Amino acid sequence: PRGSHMNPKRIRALKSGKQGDGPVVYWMSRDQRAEDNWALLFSRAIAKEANVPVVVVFCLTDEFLEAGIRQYEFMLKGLQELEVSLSRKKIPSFFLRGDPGEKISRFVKDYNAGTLVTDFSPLRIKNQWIEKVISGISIPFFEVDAHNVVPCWEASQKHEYAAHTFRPKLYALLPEFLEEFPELEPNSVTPETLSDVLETGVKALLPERALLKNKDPLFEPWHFEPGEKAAKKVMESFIADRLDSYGALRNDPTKNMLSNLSPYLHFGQISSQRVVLEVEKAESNPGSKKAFLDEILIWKEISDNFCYYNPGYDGFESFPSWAKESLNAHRNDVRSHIYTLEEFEAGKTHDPLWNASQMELLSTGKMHGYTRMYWAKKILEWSESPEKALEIAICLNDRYELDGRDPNGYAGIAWSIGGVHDRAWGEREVTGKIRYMSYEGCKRKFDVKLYIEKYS
DNA sequence: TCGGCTTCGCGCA
DNA sequence: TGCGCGAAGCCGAT
Ligand SMILES: Cc1cc2nc3c(=O)[nH]c(=O)nc-3n(C[C@H](O)[C@H](O)[C@H](O)COP(=O)(O)OP(=O)(O)OC[C@H]3O[C@@H](n4cnc5c(N)ncnc54)[C@H](O)[C@@H]3O)c2cc1C
Repeated sequence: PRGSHMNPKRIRALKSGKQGDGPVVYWMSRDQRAEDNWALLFSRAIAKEANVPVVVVFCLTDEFLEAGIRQYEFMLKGLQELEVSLSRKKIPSFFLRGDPGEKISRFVKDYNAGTLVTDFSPLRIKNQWIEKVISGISIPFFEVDAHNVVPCWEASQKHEYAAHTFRPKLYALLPEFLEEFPELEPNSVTPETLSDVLETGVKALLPERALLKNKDPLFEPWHFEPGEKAAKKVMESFIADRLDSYGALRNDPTKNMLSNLSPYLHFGQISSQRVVLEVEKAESNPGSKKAFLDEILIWKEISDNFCYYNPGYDGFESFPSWAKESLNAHRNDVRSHIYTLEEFEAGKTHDPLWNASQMELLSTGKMHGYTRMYWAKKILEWSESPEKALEIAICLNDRYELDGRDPNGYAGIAWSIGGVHDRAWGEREVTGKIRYMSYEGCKRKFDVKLYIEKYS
């Protein structure tokens, strides 16, 4: 569909049809940004070829009721900033409320749209909406991967067992799919309040707020400023100050040596391709660049691969055969501790290290990457069943992580509990052959006491 | 039919 | 802290 700096492998057709004489509609769901967005860039190119304007539509669903105010405010503030950014480029943005399968189909007919484009997400609920829209529209429907550097359907045609099998496939396609982004051209032709939906949503989620003993909210909203501009500042400071020591200190939660980009990456407020572009050009420690590029390229995009080819990604069925046989054999082992969902959520376990990891999650909304493995693994050790641990870990991860409800969350929890993208280890009680992590193992790798005291 | 597995624990400089 | 080894099942290059 036209374009010079435009790889057609990034786009794929979801429904054929006659191209109408109306504007091109970019159904924005996962990549909530204006810059470095192929889906918006593909939409603009199609609109330019048909001499029609491009418009952006965003449907706010009832899914926010399953999470907290921390995610709702982070997303909505960025949407307000994005609204002004698209206005400066003469691109109007429409915000609907309701079921996307019903609202997008009504919007496509009332607005007389000619072409429908959306960004890619391997989540189950995104696929259900697409099927409902396909059955309710008669215009062409395209789908652009704006979240991965190499399109998810292109990087592999099957579920990848581990990273060392997916790594050569991804890095071979980098010289083709790693490139600069063209500027978003403004519109030539021109043709609900987000402040009201913020107040309405906040009031709804107020009774479910995480509070301390004295009714004070646990969440500290100053650690991450939401928005496209604020995302770029974080990436700049990571390259300048932290990328040099990332390789040595990534597994030390006492040092803030991570990139902190996951909240922005999840909501799409910054493109992972942009970060990789800048990281590649940066002159820093060769070991740290390789370690960082491995996380944001290999392990990020294999989480999309995991969820795209396994629709039961959030279930015990998705675990490999050896892990399922190992976890089943130990179902009758006596657990040294059994905690309920309520006890885990309030950080009332016997392990001060686990409790502190939970307190980082409750208060900041971003648990450290190393402690997240220890966090989910201990849930498996102190729960009734592998199913209950998966359910509890997914519940606490989506409710409280800013980067939650993400394919990284499900694949990461799958790695911790079911050994997805991992291998077998020493046979143990309860967890079987799943990789084990101990408090004493953390003590020799980082100052565990300093971490505990920072979060009570 | 081997070789090596993100993110392991453990003994030893 | 940094390093080598143990302990485990399997993909994939042949
Ligand atoms: C049990 C568990 C739950 C997690 N929950 C989430 C989640 O809800 N949402 C989320 O985005 N990530 C989650 N992570 C993945 C990973 O821990 C986060 O990407 C990271 O901790 C966020 O901090 P950062 O962006 O500064 O990390 P960095 O070290 O700076 O990583 C750079 C980027 O690489 C990607 N990445 C890094 N580590 C991983 C990983 N292990 N798996 C997949 N991608 C990775 C992310 O996009 C991340 O932003 C989870 C991991 C585990 C083990």
